Amino acid sequence: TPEMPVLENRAAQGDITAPGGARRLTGDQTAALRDSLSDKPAKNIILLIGDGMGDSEITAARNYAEGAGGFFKGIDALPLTGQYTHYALNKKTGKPDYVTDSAASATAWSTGVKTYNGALGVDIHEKDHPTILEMAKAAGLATGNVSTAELQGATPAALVAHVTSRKCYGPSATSEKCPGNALEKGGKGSITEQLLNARADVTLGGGAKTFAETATAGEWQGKTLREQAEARGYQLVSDAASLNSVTEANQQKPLLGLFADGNMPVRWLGPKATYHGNIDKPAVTCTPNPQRNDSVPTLAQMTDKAIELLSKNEKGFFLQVEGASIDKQDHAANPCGQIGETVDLDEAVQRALEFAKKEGNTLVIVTADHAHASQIVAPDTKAPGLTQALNTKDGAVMVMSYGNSEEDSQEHTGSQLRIAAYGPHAANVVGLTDQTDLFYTMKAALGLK
Amino acid sequence: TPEMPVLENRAAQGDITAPGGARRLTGDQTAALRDSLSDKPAKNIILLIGDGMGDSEITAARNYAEGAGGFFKGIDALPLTGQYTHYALNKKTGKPDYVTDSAASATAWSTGVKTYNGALGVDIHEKDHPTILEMAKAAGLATGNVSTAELQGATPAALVAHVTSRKCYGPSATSEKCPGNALEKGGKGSITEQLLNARADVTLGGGAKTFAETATAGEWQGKTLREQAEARGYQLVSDAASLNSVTEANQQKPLLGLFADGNMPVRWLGPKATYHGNIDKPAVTCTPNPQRNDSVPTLAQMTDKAIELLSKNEKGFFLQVEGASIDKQDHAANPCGQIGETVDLDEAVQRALEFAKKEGNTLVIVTADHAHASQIVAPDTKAPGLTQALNTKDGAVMVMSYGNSEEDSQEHTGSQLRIAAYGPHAANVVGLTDQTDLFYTMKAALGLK
Ligand SMILES: [Mg+2]
Ligand SMILES: [Mg+2]
Ligand SMILES: [Zn+2]
Ligand SMILES: [Zn+2]
Ligand SMILES: [Zn+2]
Ligand SMILES: [Zn+2]
Repeated sequence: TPEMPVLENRAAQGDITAPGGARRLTGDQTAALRDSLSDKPAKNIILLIGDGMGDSEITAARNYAEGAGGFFKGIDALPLTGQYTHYALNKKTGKPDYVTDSAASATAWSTGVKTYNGALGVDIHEKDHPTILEMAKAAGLATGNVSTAELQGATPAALVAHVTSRKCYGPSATSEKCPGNALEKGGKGSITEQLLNARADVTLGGGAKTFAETATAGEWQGKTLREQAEARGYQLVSDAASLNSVTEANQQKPLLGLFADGNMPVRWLGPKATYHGNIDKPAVTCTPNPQRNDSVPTLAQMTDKAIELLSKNEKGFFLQVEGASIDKQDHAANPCGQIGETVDLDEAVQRALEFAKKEGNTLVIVTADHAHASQIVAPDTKAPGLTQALNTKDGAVMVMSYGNSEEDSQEHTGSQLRIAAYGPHAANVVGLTDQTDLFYTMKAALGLK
Repeated sequence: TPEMPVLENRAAQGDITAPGGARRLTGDQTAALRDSLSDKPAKNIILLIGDGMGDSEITAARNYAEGAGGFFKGIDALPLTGQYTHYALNKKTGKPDYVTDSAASATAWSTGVKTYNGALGVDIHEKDHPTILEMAKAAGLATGNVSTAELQGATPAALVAHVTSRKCYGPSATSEKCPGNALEKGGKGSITEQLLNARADVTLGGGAKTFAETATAGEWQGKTLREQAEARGYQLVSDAASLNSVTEANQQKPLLGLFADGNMPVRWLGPKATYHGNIDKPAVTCTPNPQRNDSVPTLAQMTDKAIELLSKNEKGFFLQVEGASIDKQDHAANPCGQIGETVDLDEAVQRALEFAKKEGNTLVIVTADHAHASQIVAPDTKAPGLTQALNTKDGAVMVMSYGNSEEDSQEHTGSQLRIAAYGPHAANVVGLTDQTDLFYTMKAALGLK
């Protein structure tokens, strides 16, 4: 009966004030960890990318939603853990750029090669490098791309696009900023155009706006990218009902789920951070965004569906799921939105684990692209940046700060962060690794090449 | 039998700009991990603590001394890794206290009970709790307490003293700050007074200042803590020369090495971070401190001496080695000093893993008490706080930020951080755990009853 265990419960065992009451462990883990090491080939693989979700991020959400003594059933239930570096490179000098953006990190794990901030699917000499998704498709395995942001956004765009700037969303952008990728200029195409070319069996997210653009060149010139997709044989679903009415999704009739003109709506409403907020304003208690909707699929729903549709492929599948606004709300200095996103991710990760655990030959990895702004500080903190007091589950008050920018947004940060995994080859995240290592871990795991 | 290996080389394999160049791994870890798992009895415990050495504090130091593709021979060499929560308790209410102080955190691993920010060896009801050093010794083991700060500083004090306030260094303060702990008021003594009543085989570090303090009661009244020390049977040593002449360290000849009246010297020097310090001031290169001396033992040396003397004991031993000034320099918003202290510790961890790897039954643990202020930002960042640009091993510039306080120092942070281990029972630091588990783990590993 060999089965590989998942953390069924690492919430503080008892009375937080009593001796041993905060212990998350009830005994020796040597044996359970041994039961975790399996180098058998992984048939399927699921990568959960919490965008910007560093260790500070993870702690802040658990404290609020689960309380300090709590435990996320998803994000925290993964047995194997370590810390991987995610620095980028300077295009000019080729030297490390300690703090990456969204495009670069994505490139290095989807391709295995370090690039410069802003690059998608190419290195610093602008040479295209095949992405793991493209290689999985090549090897005949099913492929999935799911996110809560514009599909043209860095994280998901990286699995199917090769452009010198992440900013080249569709024709109009590409033409101007990536004339080398410009269709009407002999180039591969815009992010959106390349997305349509990659033909992943399952792709769900937002950013419908761009699909309203028309091609400057090629076969579907004058027609929109949406009109194209249909002509290309894609099944377009725009809401939860239609999303779940999907019986099959494959290379014949590929699914394209566009559930918003841009990024899908945030889960929790809350005010932004303010200068001297934890003192000059009362504690905040996030509340559900009424726009989240019954017509809008949630993260764990799209995730669930994609596994439902991809599990048909008898050879196996590669799926990426991205909790997109965690990072978007960290720049936004809106703790509530940042946290809601982490909770949402947690639920998707549970769905992943429920399946993986049952199937027995899957590799699930949950991690982030880079660390961010938010910092948990004392209640009476007097800081120069943005700060907000919040009423945690613990019925206590946690204060969060953002102190890495006087301008518009709060920047990403370069600290090394957590990466955890469960399943075949999960042993490859333990200890200190590098974000590119991940590409190889996924590669060898699937048995590619 | 395949006796536990240490992560030989996690540094980048080749040319970071090249595909797979930035990789850290060379194969599948599964098997190396399998020989790392041992539920056998740990004979000695060496615990290295970097005060305020979170993963950010760690990444920067690496980038600086080793370059991004770099690798810390000791710090990064620890095969088993995890993340662990270290919140404190609000005394009056019992509810969690997200950002802790060095005092509350230390007690958590030293006694396995969550207290309130300031306490030492006592709970929220001010009740005492036997410490790990007290249990090890009482079971027969040789014990050692080493640090770079005054020995009455929180991290080292928590192993030997039980008091409501860290401030109660010696007689004077205890009397007016910790009355019930005051010798006159029938208490067990000041921190330093208790340190003496404790009698650890080996005690090294600074703090000499409070030892001039003279007693107000007890069988050593009117006599200074130093006069008492000698009188009680201790052997004092103020420099490296005499520390090396010490061929014994036992219960009826304990060692007390006071290397400074206050905190020992920090390794490197440098300018403190300033407003727009990255934009207005030139980059920096840390200056090795001329005044550290060849007469003042280094952290690595103290560790080395400690282990030699502590190993003559057939029963086994428990040692705690502390990287004190990382927190102090992090508070001081002085990158270079913070960084140099993170390197100094790396050396000690090396010496520890050295003895350990050869010994075959030493559980080596390397972690921090809580997270800190420092954050790695883009070199072009306009931030609200203190920023400093550095000239790294990569021959590139790294920019550090400190913006969580408008007051005197940069605050601690409440993020969850790394915990790495090596040897029998190391499996217990993987995954999410709470800092108090460390107590229970160390106790079980050793076999204390
Ligand atoms: Mg993203
Ligand atoms: Mg300390
Ligand atoms: Zn990002
Ligand atoms: Zn971002
Ligand atoms: Zn501390
Ligand atoms: Zn401190």
